[PDB]
This record gives sequence, structure tokens and C-alpha cells, in this order.
Amino acid sequence: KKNSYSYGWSFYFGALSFIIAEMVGVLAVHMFIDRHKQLT
Repeated sequence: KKNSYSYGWSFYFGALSFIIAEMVGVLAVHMFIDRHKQLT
């Protein structure tokens, strides 16, 4: 106990990549629904 292990560097690049990938995936659906609403 009291080892003070650190989650450190580029592990956070995975956590950042999650947010970036999810912000990608939501915008795709905006493009879908807007692109389909154009042909309505």
C-alpha cells in the first residue's frame, strides 16, 4: 500500500481518442439526417 502508481503519459491519448472518435461519430449522423432532409 502507498505505492503511488501513476497512470502517466500516453494512456491519456486513448482517453482523448475516445472523445475525438465519439465527436466524429455524432457528426456523421448530422450529415445523414441533413443530407436526407435535402431530398425531402
